Amino acid sequence: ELQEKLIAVNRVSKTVKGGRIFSFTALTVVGDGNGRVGFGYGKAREVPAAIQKAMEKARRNMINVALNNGTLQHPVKGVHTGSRVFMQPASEGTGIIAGGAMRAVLEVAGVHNVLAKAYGSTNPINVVRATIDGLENMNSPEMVAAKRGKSVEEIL
RNA sequence: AAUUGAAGAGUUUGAUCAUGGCUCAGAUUGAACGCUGGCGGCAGGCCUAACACAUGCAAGUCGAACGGUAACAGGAA
Ligand SMILES: [K+]
Ligand SMILES: [K+]
Ligand SMILES: [Mg+2]
Ligand SMILES: [Mg+2]
Repeated sequence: ELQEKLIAVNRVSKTVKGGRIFSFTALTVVGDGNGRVGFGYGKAREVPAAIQKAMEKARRNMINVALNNGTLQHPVKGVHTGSRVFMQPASEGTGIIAGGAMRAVLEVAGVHNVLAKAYGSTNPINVVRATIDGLENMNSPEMVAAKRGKSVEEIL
């Protein structure tokens, strides 16, 4: 049901009296390929435990995306920290034209055709947050019609 | 029918986020070099010395403008 993807594993370190203590971090995303997506970030002493913590957090933090037949509704911009991303709907057969971190998010969410570009910092943790922030704020003609007090047909 | 279009990665720190340069993956060429080399089609071939040039060839034609006859070819001797 849920597609899981491991985006990045990093080794971090803190210093103590006896020397350095290493640990690992894991960044993952989960999604149902139909408009739901979440990301999790886990820390542990061993890689497998870090990944399992991340998968566990991701499943509890999914948001909803209003997709339009495997693509976006309109161009969107997302921002988080140094990361600025841009995404655009594309025609069928285009595929996912996106960088590695944006690709994992877009794919587990069910986006099949999209043109994307990451500006600024490409740190994966912040690119994922910016991507999901762009998808979560995307509007559909339904909600645009509702808030404006108009029918969908007068919108399109 | 004739705008179907947009990917990142490495490297500063014990580790982090940012900033910021450097480096890489692409496409291209009147190319050159190294190794190698079967055939065909279409194109392309002094980018440097507007340096100096042997030899041959690259502009003639008209006798229906004209006086003519060097030919050679006939007509006449
Ligand atoms: K270095
Ligand atoms: K850089
Ligand atoms: Mg930058
Ligand atoms: Mg020349």
